[PDB]
Amino acid sequence: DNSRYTHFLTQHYDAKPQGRDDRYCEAIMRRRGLAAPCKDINTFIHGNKRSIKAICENKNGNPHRENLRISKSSFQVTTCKLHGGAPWPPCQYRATAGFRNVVVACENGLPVHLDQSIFR
Repeated sequence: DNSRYTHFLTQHYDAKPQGRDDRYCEAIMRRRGLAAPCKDINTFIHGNKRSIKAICENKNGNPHRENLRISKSSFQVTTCKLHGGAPWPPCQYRATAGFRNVVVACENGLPVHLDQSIFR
């Protein structure tokens, strides 16, 4: 039942952004249904779905600490940090774009969970 891989996709994947700023985060967080109530922190990965799917293999992946997997290649990622202590909307965010490895959990060769803690 790959409905957790799709869920991952929805939360932590945006192929080809363009904008990667406040305006971006503030919009995408709402569109992906994470802005009611507002998620304190969330990161999106950009580029190939292939590259991310390949973290579960040894093609682009290693085993990480406690039954996780870390990418070999670094990814173009954008971290949306919620501004203010407001649990409910408006959700205003500060974007943090970067290039770095990603750590996920794979089930049936598909990533389902993204270790958010590594960002902040």
